Amino acid sequence: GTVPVTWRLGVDVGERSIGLAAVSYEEDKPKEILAAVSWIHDGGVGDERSGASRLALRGMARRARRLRRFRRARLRDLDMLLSELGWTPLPDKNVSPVDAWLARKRLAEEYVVDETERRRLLGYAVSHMARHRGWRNPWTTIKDLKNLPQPSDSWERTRESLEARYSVSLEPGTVGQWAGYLLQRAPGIRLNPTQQSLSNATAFETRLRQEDVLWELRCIADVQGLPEDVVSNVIDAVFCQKRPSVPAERIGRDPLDPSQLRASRACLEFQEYRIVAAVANLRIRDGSGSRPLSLEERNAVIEALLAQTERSLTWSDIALEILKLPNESDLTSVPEEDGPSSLAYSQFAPFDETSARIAEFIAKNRRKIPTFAQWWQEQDRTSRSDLVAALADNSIAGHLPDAELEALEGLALPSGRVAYSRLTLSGLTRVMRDDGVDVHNARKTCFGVDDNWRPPLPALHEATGHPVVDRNLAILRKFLSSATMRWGPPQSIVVELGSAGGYAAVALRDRLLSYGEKNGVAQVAVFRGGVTAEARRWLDISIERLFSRVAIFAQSTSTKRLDRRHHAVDAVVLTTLTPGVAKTLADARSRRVSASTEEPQSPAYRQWKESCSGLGDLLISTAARDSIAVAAPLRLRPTGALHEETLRAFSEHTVGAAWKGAELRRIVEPEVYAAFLALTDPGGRFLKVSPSEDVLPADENRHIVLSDRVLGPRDRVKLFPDDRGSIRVRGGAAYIASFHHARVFRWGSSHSPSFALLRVSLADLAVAGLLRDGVDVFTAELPPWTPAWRYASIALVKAVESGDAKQVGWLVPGDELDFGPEGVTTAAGDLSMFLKYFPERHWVVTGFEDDKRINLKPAFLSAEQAEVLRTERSDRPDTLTEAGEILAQFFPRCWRATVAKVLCHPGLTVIRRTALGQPRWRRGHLPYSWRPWSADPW
RNA sequence: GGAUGGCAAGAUCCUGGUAUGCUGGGGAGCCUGAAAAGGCUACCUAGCAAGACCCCUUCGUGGGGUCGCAUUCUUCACCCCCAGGGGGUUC
DNA sequence: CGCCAGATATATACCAGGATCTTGCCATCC
DNA sequence: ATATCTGGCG
Repeated sequence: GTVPVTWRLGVDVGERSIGLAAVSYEEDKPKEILAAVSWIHDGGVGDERSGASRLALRGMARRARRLRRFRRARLRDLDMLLSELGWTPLPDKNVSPVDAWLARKRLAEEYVVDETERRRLLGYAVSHMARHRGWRNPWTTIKDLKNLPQPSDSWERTRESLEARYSVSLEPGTVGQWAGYLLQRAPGIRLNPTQQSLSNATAFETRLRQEDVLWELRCIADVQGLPEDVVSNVIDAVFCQKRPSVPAERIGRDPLDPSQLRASRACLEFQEYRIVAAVANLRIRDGSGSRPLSLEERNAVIEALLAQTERSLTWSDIALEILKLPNESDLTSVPEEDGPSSLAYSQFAPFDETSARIAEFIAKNRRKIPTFAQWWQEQDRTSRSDLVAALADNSIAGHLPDAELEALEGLALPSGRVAYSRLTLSGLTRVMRDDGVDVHNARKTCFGVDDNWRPPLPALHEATGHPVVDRNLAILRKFLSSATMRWGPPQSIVVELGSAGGYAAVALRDRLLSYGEKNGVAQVAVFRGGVTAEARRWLDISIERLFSRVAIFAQSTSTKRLDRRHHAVDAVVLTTLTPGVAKTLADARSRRVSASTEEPQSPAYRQWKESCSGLGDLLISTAARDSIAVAAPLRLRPTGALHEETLRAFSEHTVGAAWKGAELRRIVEPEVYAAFLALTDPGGRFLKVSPSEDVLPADENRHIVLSDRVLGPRDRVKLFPDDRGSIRVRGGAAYIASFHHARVFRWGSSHSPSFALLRVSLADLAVAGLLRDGVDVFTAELPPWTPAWRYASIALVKAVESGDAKQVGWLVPGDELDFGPEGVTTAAGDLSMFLKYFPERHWVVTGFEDDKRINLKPAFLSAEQAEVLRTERSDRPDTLTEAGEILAQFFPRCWRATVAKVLCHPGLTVIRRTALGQPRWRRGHLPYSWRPWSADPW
């Protein structure tokens, strides 16, 4: 099913863009531009302000959820404990604002005598402290919090500042005490600071630490005389904090045994493996050499490295101080099978890092470690191996003496993971020692692998977790699968990168090399990071002329970034490059910028031009027939923020009062909403009212019959705060999220119909319960109470209630509006003078401003270039072309078009592209392009 | 230009916490007001996506145990990759 | 009052340290 | 950057 042709793939990776091109070569010149499209992705950013990524927002929301749940959990565990302890927490409703604080201060100043009344105040104070327990290093334990400066310097520092400003010192004094006083003298003072952006004096500088809070907790137990048993348990309960840990899914897999995770660097299996593998690859000059080490000599040097407690033995010392070899150069090492060989004799040989650090800790703190010193002396390393892997797994989760363990945390162990698992290291070590065999051949002996084999390269169908690299990668492999099915696999692949992009180079390249070693691609080249612009501007290929575009700045300049199609043409020109040719071009580039300068010319470059002279004309041909396409991937998966995060207070409106259109849309209860829906039209399905106009009179005796109960004219119904699409969450009102998509309805004559939009949000899908599997999210009648219908166009809702309006298509943020050679005809206002300078026919949907308008930006222009322009005219005016002023005033809002004045083009086609940047016309399972004018519903 | 040792810096996330914010329930103090009922500054408490399941059931119509804003062509379909995952779909 | 066009409202900000990566620098050996 | 808001406009 594949038409085989000789072609090469070109990739120009951008920060928010990726230009892809397939160019066929007859031997040996480019003839036909098979595909050339620049996809405009988002760089993986979720919040455009403070550019945090989508995944970051998910994880922050995710951990926020578990924090609340663990906080709920641990607070209830404390309450269950202090139940049998006899105490009483603060009730929520009716207590004094300062009950907990007065407690925390009284118990530390006065000893209350009566035992029963002491219990109630004990409960109040501990409840609030558990609700406000302060910060501490989560990696530490509760007993470690006990062994801290109590109180801290920062807390004493804060207390000194307050004494100087308000001229008062409080014995002793704890933090609970100071709060209850400072709210009295200068009322309205805030305890801990915060900023949400004027004139006030605050009470504290820094956050309170759990060590300072524990200081107050231990003082009160002293003053009130509490037994150790009760006080030790309640301290361990209020400061109970889950100990952080790495998940088992985020440790890499062993490439040799994917059933086991990578071992820790501090592992003893690892230290021995490194030393045993290094010696098995050593060779000694025996002639006319060389030969591997004799079994005896190998064992002798291994043990000398294992025993040392410092990294002193070098490779020169290995050859001389141990084997007594005559010269240092008589011993070498090889890192590949029968391959080149070197060895820095001044560099140090490996040693057992973990055992040496264990040695230094026992040698320094043997008093803290007497039993383990005696123990670890004669214990063999077969047990130490399991022990140290446990040490790595306790220092991150994931016989032991408790008394000793607490002092064992002042030892610094090797952090980080290593390539292989623990059992893989152990097995490879035994075979390199027992059969005297290479590491590369130890693989073959243990695990079925040919010799040699490099660890498998990451694939195209595997992510990197880095958001900008994964956006680029996703578009890339889709384009390549489409190209490899539509055409043959390429001859070469050339890639260009515009710093951060550093990971992207290695990740994309090594993934592409797996592709090539799988499909059979000869040459795979990457470049950093400006070879493609020179390749153009040395063949008279300037994109400001390739598409007829106006100048922008007062001085004439190359408007490279202006048109988003350049990424694709850069991809096209890269198909003519090979590593040697690209650098010999970049070198010439450097030779001009320094000083002189004369020409170009080299057998590689004259060959290039003779083969590449033709592209000067193909891009002209391709731009004329408009073959270069801008595309944006579509977001269809109905996941994301369901509603804005601000909870809001309801309004209320009595049943008997007068109702206006705005008040009826705002009715919260869906069943009460349907009640008033009948009271405005008994035979109507939808609300046909316009706000700011009464539609029901002030019936003194208005009633609403409901399945639950009927409300009298004195009863009140809850209303949302504002006449805008909202829902109810957890007893509050929340605005809808931004619109997931839009449904395109139409009615009227065939030859002159009226269209309008129904703006569908993620909130709509939730309350309509349309998030279950097996739902089409774009085509499913949304109940009339959903906010989509509540704020639809009044003309739209009148025609659909009349059976006249039918769903004809759907639009989504990012798809294309091609008005054809007809162009924008209903031009008016600032748009008119816009098209005189930027004759744009392709537009992209960015938003849905109201129930009657749709937001469009031009498909070919970049926001970043014109945003610079907007900042340009406000600080240095007169330094732009008249077209510059046009474009600067245009882009902030771009186009705010009335949907009726848009979809009325017969005329227009909304395009949905393939990966190759070609429009879908077939009504396949994938989304496809259609015409709003003549589209019909099945 | 390759090999090796070491150092330093940055990126992407992940885990567990803090402090606020908003809404509800509250009331310490205060200001506009003849009021009457607010709103002004703070503080106590509960929750912080909607929800889909589980688990234990002593059947409490209820307790605790997770998932829930990423993977940009949902749902349906058919070609792949190693019994669930991961991919691609040419106009 | 209808319709633009500019203005405005969105939860936010920290903490230590694991896992996964990349650069930049120094040096010694083919 | 988007869907609202307000205010000035005719």
